[PDB]
Amino acid sequence: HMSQSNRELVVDFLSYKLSQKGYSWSQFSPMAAVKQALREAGDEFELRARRAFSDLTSQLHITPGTAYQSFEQVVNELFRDGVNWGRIVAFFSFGGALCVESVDKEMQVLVSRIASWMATYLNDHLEPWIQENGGWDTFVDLYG
Repeated sequence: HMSQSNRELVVDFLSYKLSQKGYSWSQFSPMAAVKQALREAGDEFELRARRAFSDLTSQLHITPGTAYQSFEQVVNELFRDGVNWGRIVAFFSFGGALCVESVDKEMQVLVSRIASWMATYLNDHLEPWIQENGGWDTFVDLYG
Protein backbone atom coordinates (compact mmCIF):
# COMPACT_ATOMS: atom_id res chain seq x y z
CA HIS A 1 0.00 0.00 0.00
CA MET A 2 0.71 3.69 -0.44
CA SER A 3 -0.70 3.82 3.11
CA GLN A 4 1.91 1.33 4.27
CA SER A 5 4.64 3.24 2.47
CA ASN A 6 3.52 6.41 4.19
CA ARG A 7 3.55 4.85 7.71
CA GLU A 8 7.09 3.60 7.02
CA LEU A 9 8.27 7.13 5.99
CA VAL A 10 6.82 8.40 9.24
CA VAL A 11 8.59 5.77 11.38
CA ASP A 12 11.83 6.23 9.51
CA PHE A 13 11.76 10.02 9.89
CA LEU A 14 10.86 9.95 13.63
CA SER A 15 13.45 7.22 14.40
CA TYR A 16 16.09 9.22 12.58
CA LYS A 17 15.19 12.38 14.52
CA LEU A 18 15.14 10.66 17.94
CA SER A 19 18.51 8.87 17.16
CA GLN A 20 20.03 12.14 15.96
CA LYS A 21 19.00 14.11 19.02
CA GLY A 22 20.19 11.58 21.68
CA TYR A 23 16.87 9.74 22.29
CA SER A 24 15.69 6.12 22.03
CA TRP A 25 13.64 4.98 18.97
CA SER A 26 12.83 1.61 20.61
CA GLN A 27 9.02 2.09 20.32
CA PHE A 28 9.72 1.39 16.63
CA SER A 29 11.21 -1.82 15.23
CA PRO A 30 12.16 3.82 -4.35
CA MET A 31 11.68 4.00 -0.58
CA ALA A 32 15.35 4.37 0.40
CA ALA A 33 15.90 7.43 -1.70
CA VAL A 34 12.67 9.10 -0.33
CA LYS A 35 13.65 8.39 3.32
CA GLN A 36 17.09 9.88 2.71
CA ALA A 37 15.78 12.94 0.98
CA LEU A 38 13.21 13.50 3.73
CA ARG A 39 15.78 13.06 6.48
CA GLU A 40 18.00 15.61 4.81
CA ALA A 41 15.09 18.01 4.05
CA GLY A 42 14.07 17.92 7.78
CA ASP A 43 17.69 18.78 8.83
CA GLU A 44 17.90 21.64 6.31
CA PHE A 45 14.56 23.10 7.37
CA GLU A 46 15.43 22.87 11.01
CA LEU A 47 18.96 24.46 10.63
CA ARG A 48 17.66 27.27 8.53
CA ALA A 49 14.23 28.13 9.88
CA ARG A 50 14.94 27.20 13.53
CA ARG A 51 11.16 27.00 14.17
CA ALA A 52 10.14 26.15 17.76
CA PHE A 53 6.49 25.72 16.43
CA SER A 54 5.80 27.52 19.71
CA ASP A 55 2.29 28.42 18.72
CA LEU A 56 1.45 24.92 17.67
CA THR A 57 2.99 23.08 20.59
CA SER A 58 1.31 25.42 23.04
CA GLN A 59 -2.01 25.04 21.33
CA LEU A 60 -1.66 21.31 21.42
CA HIS A 61 -0.09 20.97 24.85
CA ILE A 62 0.08 17.28 24.27
CA THR A 63 -0.65 14.85 27.12
CA PRO A 64 -1.62 11.17 27.04
CA GLY A 65 -5.21 12.46 27.18
CA THR A 66 -4.84 14.23 23.80
CA ALA A 67 -6.96 12.79 20.95
CA TYR A 68 -6.14 12.78 17.24
CA GLN A 69 -8.78 15.40 16.47
CA SER A 70 -6.79 17.96 18.51
CA PHE A 71 -3.52 17.04 16.66
CA GLU A 72 -5.38 17.37 13.35
CA GLN A 73 -6.70 20.84 14.13
CA VAL A 74 -3.29 22.16 15.06
CA VAL A 75 -1.39 20.56 12.20
CA ASN A 76 -4.10 21.98 9.84
CA GLU A 77 -2.63 25.36 10.62
CA LEU A 78 0.55 24.44 8.67
CA PHE A 79 -1.72 23.99 5.67
CA ARG A 80 -3.99 27.04 5.94
CA ASP A 81 -2.88 27.94 2.47
CA GLY A 82 -2.96 24.35 1.25
CA VAL A 83 -0.17 21.74 0.75
CA ASN A 84 3.26 22.11 -0.84
CA TRP A 85 6.60 20.23 -0.36
CA GLY A 86 8.02 22.69 2.21
CA ARG A 87 4.91 22.42 4.44
CA ILE A 88 5.09 18.63 4.14
CA VAL A 89 8.73 18.80 5.41
CA ALA A 90 7.49 21.11 8.13
CA PHE A 91 4.80 18.59 9.14
CA PHE A 92 7.52 15.83 9.44
CA SER A 93 9.79 18.17 11.49
CA PHE A 94 6.81 19.22 13.71
CA GLY A 95 6.07 15.63 14.47
CA GLY A 96 9.80 14.93 15.28
CA ALA A 97 9.59 17.92 17.59
CA LEU A 98 6.47 16.69 19.33
CA CYS A 99 8.22 13.32 19.79
CA VAL A 100 11.22 14.98 21.42
CA GLU A 101 8.94 17.20 23.60
CA SER A 102 6.91 14.15 24.70
CA VAL A 103 10.14 12.40 25.84
CA ASP A 104 11.22 15.60 27.57
CA LYS A 105 7.83 15.75 29.42
CA GLU A 106 8.28 12.25 30.67
CA MET A 107 5.44 11.17 28.39
CA GLN A 108 7.33 8.68 26.35
CA VAL A 109 4.15 6.61 25.67
CA LEU A 110 3.03 9.35 23.19
CA VAL A 111 5.82 8.68 20.69
CA SER A 112 4.16 5.72 19.07
CA ARG A 113 0.79 7.59 19.19
CA ILE A 114 2.29 10.55 17.41
CA ALA A 115 3.65 8.19 14.65
CA SER A 116 0.10 6.80 14.26
CA TRP A 117 -1.48 10.29 14.16
CA MET A 118 1.08 11.39 11.61
CA ALA A 119 0.42 8.41 9.35
CA THR A 120 -3.35 8.96 9.53
CA TYR A 121 -2.96 12.62 8.76
CA LEU A 122 -0.47 12.11 5.94
CA ASN A 123 -2.64 9.41 4.35
CA ASP A 124 -5.92 11.38 4.71
CA HIS A 125 -4.92 14.99 4.02
CA LEU A 126 -1.60 15.07 2.35
CA GLU A 127 -1.35 12.14 0.01
CA PRO A 128 -4.01 13.59 -2.41
CA TRP A 129 -1.79 16.56 -3.14
CA ILE A 130 1.39 14.41 -3.18
CA GLN A 131 -0.13 12.09 -5.80
CA GLU A 132 -1.50 14.95 -7.84
CA ASN A 133 1.99 16.46 -7.97
CA GLY A 134 4.01 13.44 -9.18
CA GLY A 135 4.22 11.44 -5.96
CA TRP A 136 7.29 10.99 -3.79
CA ASP A 137 9.46 10.64 -6.94
CA THR A 138 8.98 14.31 -7.53
CA PHE A 139 9.99 14.99 -3.94
CA VAL A 140 13.29 13.19 -4.67
CA ASP A 141 13.67 15.19 -7.91
CA LEU A 142 13.44 18.45 -6.02
CA TYR A 143 15.33 17.63 -2.88
CA GLY A 144 17.26 14.46 -3.18
